[PDB]
Amino acid sequence: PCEKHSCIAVIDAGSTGSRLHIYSYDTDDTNTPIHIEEIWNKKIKPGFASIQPNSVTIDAYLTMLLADAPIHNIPVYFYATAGMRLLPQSQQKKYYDELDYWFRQQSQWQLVEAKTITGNDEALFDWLAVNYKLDTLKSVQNKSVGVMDMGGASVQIVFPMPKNAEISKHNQVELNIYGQNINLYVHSFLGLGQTEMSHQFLNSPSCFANDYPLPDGESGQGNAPSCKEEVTSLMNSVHKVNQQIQPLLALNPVNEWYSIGGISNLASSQLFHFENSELTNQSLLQQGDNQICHQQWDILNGQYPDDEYLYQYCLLSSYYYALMVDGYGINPNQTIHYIPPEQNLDWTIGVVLHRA
Amino acid sequence: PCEKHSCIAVIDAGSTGSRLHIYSYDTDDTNTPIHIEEIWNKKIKPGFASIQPNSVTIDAYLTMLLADAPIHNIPVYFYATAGMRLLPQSQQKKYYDELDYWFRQQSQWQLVEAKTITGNDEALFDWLAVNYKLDTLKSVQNKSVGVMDMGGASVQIVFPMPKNAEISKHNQVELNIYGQNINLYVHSFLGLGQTEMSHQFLNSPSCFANDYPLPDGESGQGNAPSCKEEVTSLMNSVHKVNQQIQPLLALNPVNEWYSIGGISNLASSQLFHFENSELTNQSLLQQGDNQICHQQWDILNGQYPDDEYLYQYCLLSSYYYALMVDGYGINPNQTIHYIPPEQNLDWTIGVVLHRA
Ligand SMILES: [Cl-]
Ligand SMILES: [Cl-]
Ligand SMILES: [Cl-]
Ligand SMILES: [Cl-]
Ligand SMILES: [Mg+2]
Ligand SMILES: [Mg+2]
Ligand SMILES: [Mg+2]
Ligand SMILES: [Mg+2]
Ligand SMILES: [Mg+2]
Repeated sequence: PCEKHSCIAVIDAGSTGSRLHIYSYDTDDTNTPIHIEEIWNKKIKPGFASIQPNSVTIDAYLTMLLADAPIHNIPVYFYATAGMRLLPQSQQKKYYDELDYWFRQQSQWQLVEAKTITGNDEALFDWLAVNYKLDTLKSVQNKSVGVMDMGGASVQIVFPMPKNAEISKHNQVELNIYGQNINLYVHSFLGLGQTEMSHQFLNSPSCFANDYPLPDGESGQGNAPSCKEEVTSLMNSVHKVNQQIQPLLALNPVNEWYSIGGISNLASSQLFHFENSELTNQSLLQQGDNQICHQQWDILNGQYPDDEYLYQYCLLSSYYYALMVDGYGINPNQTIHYIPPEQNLDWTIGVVLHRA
Repeated sequence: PCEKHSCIAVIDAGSTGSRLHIYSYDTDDTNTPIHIEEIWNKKIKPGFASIQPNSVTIDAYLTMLLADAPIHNIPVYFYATAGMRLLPQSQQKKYYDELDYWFRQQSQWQLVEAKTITGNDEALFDWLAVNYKLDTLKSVQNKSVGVMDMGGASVQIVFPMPKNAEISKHNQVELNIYGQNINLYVHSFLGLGQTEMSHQFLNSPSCFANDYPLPDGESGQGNAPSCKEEVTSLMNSVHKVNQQIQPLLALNPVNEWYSIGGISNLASSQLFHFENSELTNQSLLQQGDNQICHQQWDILNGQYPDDEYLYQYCLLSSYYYALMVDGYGINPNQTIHYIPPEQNLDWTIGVVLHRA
């Protein structure tokens, strides 16, 4: 495989574990990768930012992740995401000093870069991965495509926008893909991913099914519009989502939205009814409110006893609506396409396109 | 030691690790423990809620924590706190089924109870521990004593309040200590502990020193009143702190406040000037704003290069003021006593008093 084509390894060191992807590819006459295929992968737990940063621990982790890979003497990018961004910087440096030493002691792997990427860099890769799979990159479009990543610890949004001198340079990227210049607005909200954000709402009765036992001893008394208003306060007062995103998106409309991350998991539940791997926010909120928020929990749990995430779906439906409608300003009747787990569309494909 | 006196073991299974405390005590003629002394302790990492819940992992963790203890055939309470409260309940059950089996297979340890305690139960123990050490329990007081725990994942507040039929039963406790009936209001806010809450503010420039490098690439531009207003939005809109606490505290005034948890760490920094192991909120906010928020970061870090927490002290000073003044409604000129690490005052003493 790496005899007849180019190969590259990308490690996604995420909040709950690290995922190695090895890709083969060819390069076309615009100096852009084509024919990108995943030829091997490996996942390890727990997250890199949760292990002790010393040589024995890092050696055992990187050995577990890399030792069995079938191929040798290829470039590697090690990119940590939001879990590492949460750590103080002085603590991050301990990991990277150990990791840099480990890669210098061997030869199977040619380390190009090991770093914590910003959420803006992650948003760029998210947009390239989705558009590669949609086959919208090889041609000038005349339809704006926007991507949202609904991640566990951060969320990303990215969409085409001409260069704007009045906007931070860190929220704008310029790249040329398949011969065409592209300008994207990028943004990430650290802490607004579903797992991290959930930690603020666990004792909010509006966000759980009726009679769900909250950790403080109180009972759920669900109401999606109430839970949404709570979540919208965190989004707009702390993260300033609407103030930053909504005016820009209004002037740079997106014709199609695609979302990666947690929405398919929710949308695929037997409790929801969505078709065409898409949803509208109005439908999402109505179905969460009727089927989970105002539902008696014991009866619901009895009908779906093995779905370990079902209890969060009043909060999650409210939260997705708060982010997309109240934060980004998307119309509640706009279609959002979501991409399933069972597509194995991974943001690391964007690293291949931009950096290989 | 356990030959001449009673003994009891309390395990604090907290967010970042578990701490075993073995106490000796005697019992007075009111059936209340006296002479409570810690005769052994043991700390292990990481947090119980972060390890895999299977028999090999739990056996290795509990062995590491308990095997070396000097004494045998004593009652044990295993109490997990906010880190376990964050986990879904179905996941918590896996831990407790393994733990219950492990204790049934041996005899050094007589397990009384293993559970996740609510933040309300934790607040009760916090108040008893502080008042035991202040020697205010053995006598009827005529001065109301309030306690705040500024924890890593939740915060607690507790103060005397007569029984009120209009208030949740879960936020009120009744107990008799040294022959005297006590009625306390208790409350906990899960997610508002300093570590968990910080995860929402890391890209907020008002909360960091000038030019501090935020994870998204932007620079700190500190301003304590701005960072405080951000934190107050999360406290009052999501957690509803002021709506719940402020009216009750206004009608049930506290004459002395004591705080356990993170404030001593901050207040003890060479950058702050506090005397008498106490502070006022007005002074805390002014000193954070002048010494950290509006301070040039590179120069500050150069003068205090080994203080790994200093970078957070604009956020932390703002956050403590937001919680105490904007959330609980405490006057900015009111003295708050804080108890240092170097007192080893631990909330588990409250378990001895209430349950031994
Ligand atoms: Cl709680
Ligand atoms: Cl419905
Ligand atoms: Cl970021
Ligand atoms: Cl000052
Ligand atoms: Mg090439
Ligand atoms: Mg190029
Ligand atoms: Mg965490
Ligand atoms: Mg007794
Ligand atoms: Mg008694």
